[PDB]
Amino acid sequence: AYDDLHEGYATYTGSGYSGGAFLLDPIPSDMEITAINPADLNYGGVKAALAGSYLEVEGPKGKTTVYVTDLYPEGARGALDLSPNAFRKIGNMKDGKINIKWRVVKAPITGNFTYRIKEGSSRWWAAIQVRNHKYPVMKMEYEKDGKWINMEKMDYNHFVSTNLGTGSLKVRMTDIRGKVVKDTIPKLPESGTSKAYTVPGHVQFPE
Amino acid sequence: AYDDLHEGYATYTGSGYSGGAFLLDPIPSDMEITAINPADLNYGGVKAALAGSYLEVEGPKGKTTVYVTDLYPEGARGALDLSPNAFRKIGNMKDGKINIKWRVVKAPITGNFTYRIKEGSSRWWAAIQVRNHKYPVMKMEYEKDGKWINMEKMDYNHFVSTNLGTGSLKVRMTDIRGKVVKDTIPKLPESGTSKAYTVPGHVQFPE
Ligand SMILES: OC[C@H]1O[C@@H](O[C@H]2[C@H](O)[C@@H](O)[C@H](O[C@H]3[C@H](O)[C@@H](O)[C@H](O[C@H]4[C@H](O)[C@@H](O)[C@H](O)O[C@@H]4CO)O[C@@H]3CO)O[C@@H]2CO)[C@H](O)[C@@H](O)[C@@H]1O
Repeated sequence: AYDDLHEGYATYTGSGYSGGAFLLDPIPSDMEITAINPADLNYGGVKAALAGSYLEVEGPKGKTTVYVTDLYPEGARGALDLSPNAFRKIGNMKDGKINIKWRVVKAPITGNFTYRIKEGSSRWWAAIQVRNHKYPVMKMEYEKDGKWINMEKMDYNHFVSTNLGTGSLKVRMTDIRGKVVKDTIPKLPESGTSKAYTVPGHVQFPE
Repeated sequence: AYDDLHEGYATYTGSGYSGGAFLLDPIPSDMEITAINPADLNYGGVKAALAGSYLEVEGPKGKTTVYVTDLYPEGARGALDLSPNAFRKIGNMKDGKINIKWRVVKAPITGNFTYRIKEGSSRWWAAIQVRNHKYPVMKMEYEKDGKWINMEKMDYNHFVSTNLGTGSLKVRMTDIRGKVVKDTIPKLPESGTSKAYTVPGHVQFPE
């Protein structure tokens, strides 16, 4: 995050803008993105640890920054699958593969987290995704009865729990650096949400 | 051995015609029903094992048959909480509690199972209830990729699984006698269904 380094290879793909595994839609068509190998994605034993992170990637021709929107299933350790507009900046498009170096960097964003409540969520079971986060989200907990409960991060880039209780939810997020922030999310319905929805958050990870 | 009676105590109550734990509503008011204590309800480590079963109950003044619609949360082992139209037939209501002996009997019904697919159910997660069954439903399994998958019975008298797959769902049910029957339910919804729905079945337990 502050400092980090990875060696590997990039190729390029047209997928990941819609229907990517991390459910980060919609992604603007001009956005520089990448899919990420499973080993590096699940950093620290957390599924989709690096989902929605940003990477600076260096190729033979220069450097660029990409947003991580999708899983790269066949990728070895260190391997990335870039969007054409990113690959173009750091490599020769006449090559189908290039040597790269990359690192998690701070998100080029502004403002606070946004939360996405997956359809089917309720007090009984909920999947909560964090968006617009400056650094990878390693951990998400919510308070219930004076105790802090850990949520499992899923392959689809949402933190899940059961019996979260009623009322608004106090949550806290931990980034890849170990930085902790806290926030409150509106209450979950008694019955599974007919549709997914976003809710504005009020914190951000530190610079 | 064969078909033992269970000794216990009965009380009476007007609840269970509506809002019963087993979600068997609506129950017509002329029906003889009972709530049942949790130990006897959860026969075989299976939650709501006796839900929607029928019991013959003998009290000091006679015998009658009742439909099990609800849980008797505070009930001791052996205990039943009957509807008063049932209770009156076997005991004197001026006494609050009576000595009984009871046993599961074949349901006085006809026709096939009727399935109820709980609101919220999809191919991702489904809760499927069996109604109109001649004997307690101890087991429900569905087929996927040529394998049979056990579905956990819940306190609310539905069998539950996840990732049930696509296409029509081949299911099999097992009763308290060990009898197995097989049926087919049409494909589950693409995503969470906002209302519970009904699927008339095409099989019944033998007898
Ligand atoms: O038991 C008490 C209580 O429970 C209620 O039923 C709950 C279940 O307890 C709960 O586990 C169930 O959770 C489902 C959920 O409905 C689905 O929406 C969700 O589907 C996910 C899927 O898991 C993902 O992999 C996929 O990618 O996305 C979808 C969603 O977008 O999966 C979970 C898995 O269990 O939800 C039920 C609530 O409707 C009963 O209704 C209630 O009567 C009981 O009192």
